Amino acid sequence: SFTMRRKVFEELVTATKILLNEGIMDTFGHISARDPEDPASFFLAQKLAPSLITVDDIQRFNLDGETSDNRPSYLERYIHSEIYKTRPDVQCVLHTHSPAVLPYCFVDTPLRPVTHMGAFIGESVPVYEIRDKHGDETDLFGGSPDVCADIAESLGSQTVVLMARHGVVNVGKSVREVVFRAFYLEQEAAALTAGLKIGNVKYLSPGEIKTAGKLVGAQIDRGWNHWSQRLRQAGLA
Amino acid sequence: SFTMRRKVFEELVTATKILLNEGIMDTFGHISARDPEDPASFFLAQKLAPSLITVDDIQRFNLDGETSDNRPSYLERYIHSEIYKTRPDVQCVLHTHSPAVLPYCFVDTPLRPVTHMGAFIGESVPVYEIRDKHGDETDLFGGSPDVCADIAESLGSQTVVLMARHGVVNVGKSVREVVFRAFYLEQEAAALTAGLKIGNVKYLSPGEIKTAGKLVGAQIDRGWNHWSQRLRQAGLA
Amino acid sequence: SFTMRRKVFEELVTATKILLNEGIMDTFGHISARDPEDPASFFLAQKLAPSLITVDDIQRFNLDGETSDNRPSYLERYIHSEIYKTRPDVQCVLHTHSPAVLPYCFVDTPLRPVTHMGAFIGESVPVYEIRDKHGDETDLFGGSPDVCADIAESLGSQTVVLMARHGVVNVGKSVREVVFRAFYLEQEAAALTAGLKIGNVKYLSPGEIKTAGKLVGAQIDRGWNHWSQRLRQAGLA
Amino acid sequence: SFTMRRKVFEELVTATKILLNEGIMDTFGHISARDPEDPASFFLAQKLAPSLITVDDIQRFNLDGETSDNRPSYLERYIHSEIYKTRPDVQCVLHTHSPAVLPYCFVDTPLRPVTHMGAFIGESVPVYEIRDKHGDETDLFGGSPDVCADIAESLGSQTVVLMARHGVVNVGKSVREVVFRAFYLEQEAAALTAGLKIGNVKYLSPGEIKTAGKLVGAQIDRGWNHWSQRLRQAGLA
Ligand SMILES: [Mn+2]
Ligand SMILES: [Mn+2]
Ligand SMILES: [Mn+2]
Ligand SMILES: [Mn+2]
Repeated sequence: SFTMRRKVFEELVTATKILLNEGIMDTFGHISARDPEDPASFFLAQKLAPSLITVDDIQRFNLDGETSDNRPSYLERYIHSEIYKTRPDVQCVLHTHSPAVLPYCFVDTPLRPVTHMGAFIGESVPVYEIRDKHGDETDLFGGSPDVCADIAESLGSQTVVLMARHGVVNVGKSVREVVFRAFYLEQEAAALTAGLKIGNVKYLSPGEIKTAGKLVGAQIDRGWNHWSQRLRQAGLA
Repeated sequence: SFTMRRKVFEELVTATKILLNEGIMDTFGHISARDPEDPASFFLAQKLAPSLITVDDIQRFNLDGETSDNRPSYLERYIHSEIYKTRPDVQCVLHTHSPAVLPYCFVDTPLRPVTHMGAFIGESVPVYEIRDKHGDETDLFGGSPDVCADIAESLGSQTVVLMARHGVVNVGKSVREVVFRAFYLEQEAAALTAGLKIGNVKYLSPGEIKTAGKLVGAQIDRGWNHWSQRLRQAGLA
Repeated sequence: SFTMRRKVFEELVTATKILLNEGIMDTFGHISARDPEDPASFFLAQKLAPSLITVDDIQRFNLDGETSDNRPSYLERYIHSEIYKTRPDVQCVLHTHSPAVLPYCFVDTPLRPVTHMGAFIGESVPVYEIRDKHGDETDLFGGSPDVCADIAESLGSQTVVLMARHGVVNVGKSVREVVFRAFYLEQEAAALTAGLKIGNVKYLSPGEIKTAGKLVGAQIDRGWNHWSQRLRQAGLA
Repeated sequence: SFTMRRKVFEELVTATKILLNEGIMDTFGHISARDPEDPASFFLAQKLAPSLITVDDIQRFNLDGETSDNRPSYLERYIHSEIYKTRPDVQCVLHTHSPAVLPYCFVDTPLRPVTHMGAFIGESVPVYEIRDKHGDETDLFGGSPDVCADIAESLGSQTVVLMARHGVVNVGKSVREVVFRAFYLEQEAAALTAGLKIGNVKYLSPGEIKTAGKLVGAQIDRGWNHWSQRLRQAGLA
C-alpha cells in the first residue's frame, strides 16, 4: 500500500529528472500520475522548482483539483484533473514549454508526423485557442476548471494538445509512456522545423501513422532505461 | 549594515554565475544593483572575467558612474548609472549579448511577445540606434553619460532595450527579476526566430500582454531556486 | 581467438559510447561488425539501451540474421545482415536517427557534399523509399529480409543510405571508419542545412568528390583517438 | 631561453584546449605561433588528436614548413608557414572548421560584421577559391607551398580568410588574439545566420568597422582568463 505508493512517487521524481536532463522540461512544467489504487485521485508535486522535487513533495488531488495538503500547489493543476476525468484511459499528464515544440503553439503550420518516432501524434497535434471562447484579453493560463475543460475538449482523444501562445500537454497510459512521447515529440518538432527550411516535406501517410504508431512497444522501457542511465552518468541520482 | 551589504553582493555574484551557466551572459556582460540602503549608489563588479567575480570584486558607484575604488571599472558602467537616475523604480540593470536576442539588435523585425513568458516585454523591445544622433562612425559602445543617456531615453519606461549592432539591456525591480526576465527574453527570442521560419506567427494581443505580464509573481523565485540548484549540480558553487 | 574476439567486442562498445557522447546515436540505434574470423557471421548487441551495452551483451548472428543466443535481439538486425551479404567489402554497419541528417530522410532536397569532410558521400546520399514497392501503409521499419534487401539495393555501392521517414545507415570497411563517417555525415548535413538558408550553395564538384574522398586516411584514427579521449574526459569509460 | 620557450608551448596547448572546450576547434584543426625568439621559425604540434596535445608534442618548423623533428607533422602546416613569411606582423595562425562559420565557405553570401564584436573582420571575410587557378578536381586541401601561397594571397592584409568548401584561417599578433578572434568570429557568423532568416539585416558601416575594430584591447585578456577559468571548472586542466 504505502510501499507501492512510494514507487509511484519515485517514478514521478525520476520522470521529472529525466525531462529536465533531456531538455524537455523547464523551470515551469510538471508531471502527474493517476493514483493506480484510486482513479478519483492523482498525484502532483507541490509548487516548487522541478530540480528540487522529492518523493516527500508529492500531493494528493481529487478530480476537482483540490488537496488536503496544506502546502502550495501548481495553479495549472486543473489541466491534469480535467483531463483525467474526461480521459479514463489516461494515467499520466505532462505540461511543459518544450523548446522545439513551442513555436507550433503560435504559428499556423500544423505539427504533423515526419518520422516513425512521431506516429503517436496522429494526423496532427490539436491546438487549443483560448480566444475562441474567451476573447483576446486573457492570461493564456490554464488556472480554472472551465478553461481547462476546453483544453481537454480540444485534446479530444489524441495524445497531445498545444495551448496557443503557452505550452504543450502530453498524455498517456503510464508515466514512462508520457516521458517517451514527450521526448520524441520534441525531436519530431525539431526535425520538421529543420526540414521546412531545407526543402519540401513528404509527411507520413495516414496509413503509416496508423501502422507505425503501434510499434511503440518495448521501446518505451528501453528509452526509460537509457535516460535513467544517463541520469546516473551525470550524477543526478 | 555590512551584513546586509554582503547579502546584496552575494546575490550579484550568484546572478552572474546563473546567467553564465544558463548561457545568457558571455565573457562581456555585467549586472548591477542599486544600493538598497542608498538610491544614489549602485554596485557593480570591477572589470574582470565574469567567471572570476567574487563578493570582494564589487565596486560602489554614484549616479555619475564614478567610484573611489582604485581598481579598473567597466567602461559601460554609464549604461547602469544613466538608467538608475532616469528610472527610480529600477533596482537592477543587466547588459549582455544574449545569443538568441542578439540578431534582433541588427534586423528590422521587432521582438514581440509570442508566449505568456514573454509578456513582460510589452508591445515590442525598443531599439536604441546610435546613428540617429551620432552618425555611422561611432564605436557602438555605451562609454559615456550622454550616449548612455539616449539609451535610457530609448528604454523609456519599458523592461528591455536593444542597442543596435551591440547588445541587450534588461531592467527590473530586483536582481532576481532581471535574471528571470533575461532568461525568458532569451527563450522568447529563440522561439520567435524558430516560428518565423516555420509559418505565420500569431502574436500575443495587447490585451494578453497586459494580463499575462502580471502573473510573473511567485514565478521569479521558483526560477531563481531552480537555476541556483542547477549551479550546485554543476559544482559551480 | 577469444582474445581477438574480445577486442572486436570492446571496439563495438567503444564506438557505441562515442556515438552517444558525440550526439550521433540515440536510444534507438545500433552498430555491428562482421566477424573478422568468419565473414558468414557478424556481431550485434542484444536489444538493450545503448548506454548499458557491455562486451557481454554482444550476440553472434549469421547472414540470415539469426542467433543461437537466447536473449532478445534488435528487430532491425536484418538491416545489417542483408547489407553484409550484398556488400562483401563492408565490415561494419551503423543505424541511427542522426539529428542533422534526419530531415533529409523526408524532404526532396538531396544531401550532397559541401566540404571536403563530406566527400565520402559521393554524388549524394541515396534514399530508400518503402512506398515504391510496398505502398503507404507500412510501419516504415526494416524488420524483414525482403524489405531490408531493398534497402541494401538502394544503398548499392555507396557509403550511406537514408530510409525515408525513418533514419540513416552508414557502412564502411571498419568500425572506426563507420564512426568517423557517421560523425562527419552529421556535421556535413548540419552545414548544408545552415547554408541553404544563408545563400546559394556552391557544392563540391564530381572531381573534388573523387579526389577529396580519398584523403580520408590517417584521419580515421586521429578522430577515433580524439573521441576516445573525450570519453575519458567525461568519465564515460 | 628554454624557460620562455616552454611558456609559448604552454600557451599553444591552452589555446588548443580552450578552442576545443568552446566548440571552435574539431578533431581536425591546429594553431601555431611564430617563435618570439626567431621570426624564421614557428611552432606547431605534431600530427595528433587535439585533445591529446601536450607541450612535448610541439615541433619547430622553418618558413619552408620543414622540421628536424622525426615525428609526423600536419599536412596543412604549409598554411601557417606561407602566411608567416607573407605577413611579418602575424605571430599566430589558426586553422579550423568552425561550425557556424563553415557555411560561409560554400555560399555566395559574404560574412560581414553585424555587431561590434565582429568589427575585426573588416568589410567582409575574403574567400580563397582553389578552382580559380587549379580547376575543380583538387582535394581542396592546403598541402603545398604554392597552393598555400595563394591562400596567403587571398588573405592579403585581413584578419581572416575562408578556404572554399574547406575551412577557416584566423591570424593575429598573439595566440591570445587569435583565440579571441576565432571565438567571436564563430559567434558573429551564428548571429548573422540567425538574422538573415529573421528579417533584413542592417550591417555595421565602414565607419563603425574602423572605429569599433580598435576597441579590442584589454578585452583580449579578459576573454582568455574567462575561457581559462572555464577550463578549470570542467577539469580540463
Ligand atoms: Mn505553463
Ligand atoms: Mn557590451
Ligand atoms: Mn531505426
Ligand atoms: Mn583543414
